[PDB]
Amino acid sequence: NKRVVITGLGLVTPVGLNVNSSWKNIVDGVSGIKTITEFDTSKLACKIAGLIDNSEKDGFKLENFTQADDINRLSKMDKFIHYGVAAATEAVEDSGWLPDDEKSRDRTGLILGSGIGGLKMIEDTSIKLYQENNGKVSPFFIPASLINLLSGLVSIKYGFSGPNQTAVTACSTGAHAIGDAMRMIKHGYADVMIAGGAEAPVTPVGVAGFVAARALCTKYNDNPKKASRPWDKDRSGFVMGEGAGVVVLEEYEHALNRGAKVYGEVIGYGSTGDAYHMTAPHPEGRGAYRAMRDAMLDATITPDMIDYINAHGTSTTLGDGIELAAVQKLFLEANPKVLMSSTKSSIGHLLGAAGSVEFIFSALAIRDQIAPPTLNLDTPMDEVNIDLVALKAKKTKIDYVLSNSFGFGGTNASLVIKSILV
Amino acid sequence: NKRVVITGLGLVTPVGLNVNSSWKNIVDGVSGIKTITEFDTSKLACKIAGLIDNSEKDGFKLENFTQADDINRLSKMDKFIHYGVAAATEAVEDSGWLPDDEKSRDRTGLILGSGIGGLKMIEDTSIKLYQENNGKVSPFFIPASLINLLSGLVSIKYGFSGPNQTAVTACSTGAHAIGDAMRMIKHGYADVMIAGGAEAPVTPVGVAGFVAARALCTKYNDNPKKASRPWDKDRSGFVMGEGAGVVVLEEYEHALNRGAKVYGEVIGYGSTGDAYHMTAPHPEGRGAYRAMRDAMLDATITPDMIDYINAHGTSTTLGDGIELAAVQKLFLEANPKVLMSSTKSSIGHLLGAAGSVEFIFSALAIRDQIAPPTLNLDTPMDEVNIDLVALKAKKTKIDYVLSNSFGFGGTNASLVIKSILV
Ligand SMILES: [K+]
Ligand SMILES: [K+]
Ligand code: NA
Repeated sequence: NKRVVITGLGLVTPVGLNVNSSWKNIVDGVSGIKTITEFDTSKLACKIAGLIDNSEKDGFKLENFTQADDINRLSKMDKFIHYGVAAATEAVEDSGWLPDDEKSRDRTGLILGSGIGGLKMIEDTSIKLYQENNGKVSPFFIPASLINLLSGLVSIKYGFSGPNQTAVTACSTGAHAIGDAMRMIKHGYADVMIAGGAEAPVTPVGVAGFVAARALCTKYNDNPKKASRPWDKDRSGFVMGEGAGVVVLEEYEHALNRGAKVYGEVIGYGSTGDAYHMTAPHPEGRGAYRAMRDAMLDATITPDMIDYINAHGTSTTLGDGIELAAVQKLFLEANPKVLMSSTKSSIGHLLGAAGSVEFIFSALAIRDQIAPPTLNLDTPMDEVNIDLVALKAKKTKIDYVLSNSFGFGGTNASLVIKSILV
Repeated sequence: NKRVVITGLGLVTPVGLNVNSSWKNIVDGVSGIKTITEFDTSKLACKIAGLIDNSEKDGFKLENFTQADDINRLSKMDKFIHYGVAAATEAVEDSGWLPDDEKSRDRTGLILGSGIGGLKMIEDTSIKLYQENNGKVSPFFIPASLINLLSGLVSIKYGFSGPNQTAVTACSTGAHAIGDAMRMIKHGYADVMIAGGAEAPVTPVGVAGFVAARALCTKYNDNPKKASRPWDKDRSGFVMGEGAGVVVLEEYEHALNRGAKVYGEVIGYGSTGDAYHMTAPHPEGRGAYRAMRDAMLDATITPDMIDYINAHGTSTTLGDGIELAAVQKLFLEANPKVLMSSTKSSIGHLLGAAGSVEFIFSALAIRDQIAPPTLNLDTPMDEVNIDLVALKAKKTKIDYVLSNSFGFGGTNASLVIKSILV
C-alpha cells in the first residue's frame, strides 16, 4: 500500500500559459474572463468566457512545447488535445521524469480526460460534411476527436507504456483522473502517472448548449471580469472556460530515490453520486457532503485538520448555496477558522479541466502558504459563516487542503493533499 | 484483496435485444451485419454496419425497459445512452441487486463508458444550429451528449450512490470499464459495480471518419454478412457496429450472502500502451502481448490454463496478424490446443462497447461450455497455427477465458475470467 506524491505541475489557463504565470495572476487577483471574438456571438445570450491568450506575440503556440517534426500531426487534433499536451509537457518536464529504460517506461501510466472532448472538431467536421456533401472528411477526424488521444499523444511523446486510460465525468473529470491515478500507484500498478483534464468547450454549439440549460451568466457581457461571483448575491450562473491542468504523481520512495521535487502528498480521495437528477444538484447536497467526508476518512484525518478548501464554486444560484451548506455542516463546528475560496472567480469553469487545474492551485497554496481569493465577492449571500477569502489573497498556515469538484450526472469528487513536512 | 464475481449480464447487439437472443444467435452462427438505411450512404464507400433491429414489431424500444413516466427524458438522450440504459437495466434485473437501503446504495458504483459517445447528438445539433442560426439549441443538448450521463441515468434509476465514473479508451473502453470496476471492488471501495460500454457510432460523420482513416471494409457492400472475416485472407477492414454490454460485478462474500447467481470470477486484468502511433497498432504487438501476459500474471495463472480466447479480431490486415502473432508467441508452445475466436465476425466492431459485449460472451462460453465461431474464416491466413473455431461453434472444456480489446491511441486491455467451480 504505497504513498503517492506530486512531483510535476502543468497549466494552460485563461490567466497564464504555464504554472508560474497562471499562479502569479491568480494570487494577484487577475481575472482571465474576456469577450469571445473568434466566432459570432451576436445571437448568443452569453458573450464571454475564460479564454487562453492567442495574441501574435505572447499567445499560445504549439511551437512553444512541440518539436518541429511533431507540429503538423498535433495541429490536426482538437484544441483540447493541444491544451492537454501543453500542460502534460510542462508537468513532465517540471518532474524531470524522462525514462529511457523499458521498466521505467512500462511503470509509467496516464489518466488524462476531458468532459466533452473534441467538441469543435465534431461540430466543424459535421457542418463541413453537410456543406460539401461528398462523403469525405479528414483522415485525422476520428483520432482528433477522441478523448483518449490526449493520453495517446503524451504516451507517444515520452514512451510511457503503462496503463493508457482516461476519466470522463463532466465537471469532475480532472479530479477523478487524479484520484484514480493515485489509486493506481497506491495499489502498486504503476510507479508514475500522468494525470488531469483538458477542455476546449467554447464553441457556438457549446455556449448555446449551456445557455439552453440556463447554466451561464448572461448579464455581465459588458464587464466580463465581474461575471463569475461565487456566493455573491448577484451571481446568476457560471462562465465557461478552456485550458488544462496536468500533474505527475509518483510513488513516494521512487520519487525520493531519484531526487524528485515533491510538492505534497495525495492522501484522500472521495467519489460519490447524488443519484438525483441529470443536471440539478442533490437538494440536500448528500453526494457532495459524502465525497468530502469520505476523502477525509480515506486520508485518516478529521475535519479540524483542513486549512484551506478549493471549492467547486461555480457562481450558480443553487450549486453555490448547496456546496456552502454541505461545507458548513461538515466544517463549521470543528473548524470555524477554515478558509474556502473559488478560483473559478478568476478563470471561469474549465469543465473537465476544472478539477485538475484546481488541484494544482491547491498544491501551490501549500507551497506558497497562501489562499487564493474569491473575486467579485462584494455582497456575500446571507448563509455565509466562514471566511471565503473575498477579493484579496490571504497568507496563512496551509498544511492540509481539500479540493471539490461536482458535475452533471450528480458525480462528485474530492481530493485531500498534505504538505510533506507537517 | 477482495474476490470479484460476475452476478448480472445485459446485452443490446446487432443479433439480439437481450442476452438470450444475442447468445443463441452468436452460437448459431447468425450475422447481424446489414445495409445502412437510416441515412443516405450514396457518397460513403462503406455502406454496411452491425445494426440494432429497429423494426416496428420486434425492434428496439425504450418502452421495453423504461417506465412510462421516464420515457420522455430518456428519449432526449443520445442513442448510446438508450442502448447503455437498456443493457444495464437487463444486467441489474438479472443480478437481483435492487437495494432500497442507504448503506447498500452507497456501496454500489458504476463505470460505464463509450469510445465516442454522443456523436449523432453533437452532429445533428451542430448542423441544426448552423441552419436555424437563432442562438438556440435544446435544453437537453449537453446532458444528452455527455459520456458520463449513461452512469448518471442508471444511477438515478436505481439510486446507486457510490462512485459515478466512466472509462473512455476508444475500442478498449468496455474492457477498461470492467477491469477498473473489478479493481474498485478488489480494493474495497465498493461492494457492487455496474460496468461496461455502449456505442452508437453509425452516423454520416462517423462512417466518413472511419472510411477516411482507411479502417473499414469497403469491398463487401453487396454481401454485408461476408465482410467481417477475421484472419481470412480476403479481410480488408472492420465493420462498424452499435449496441451495449453491461455487467454487475460484486464482492464475492457479498454475492454469496444474498444468494446471488454467479457466472464467473474476474481474476486478471492487463492494461498497457503501445506508445507508438495514433491509429496503427504496434507492429511487434508489444502492448497487446504485455496486456495478455500481465492479465495472467495478475490472475496468478500460467498460459496453459487458458481454454478459450475471445480475440479483439477486427478483420483488419495488420491488426489481425499482429494479434495472432502475439497470441501464438504467448500460447502456442504451452497450450497448442487453445481455442480463439472473434465474435466481431458476427456483430462487427461495437467500438467502446466491444470489450464489454465480448466479456459477456466470454462468461457465457463458460456457462455453456461452448466457443462461438469465427464466421467467414474460409481461407485462413498462412500464419495460423491454432484452432480459430472457423465457421461453426465448438463445444469444449472452458474454465478459464481471456478476452482482448485494443484501441486507437495504442491502448490495450485484457481480462481473465474463471469458472467459479474452478
Ligand atoms: K476545487
Ligand atoms: K475480445
Ligand atoms: Na487449458
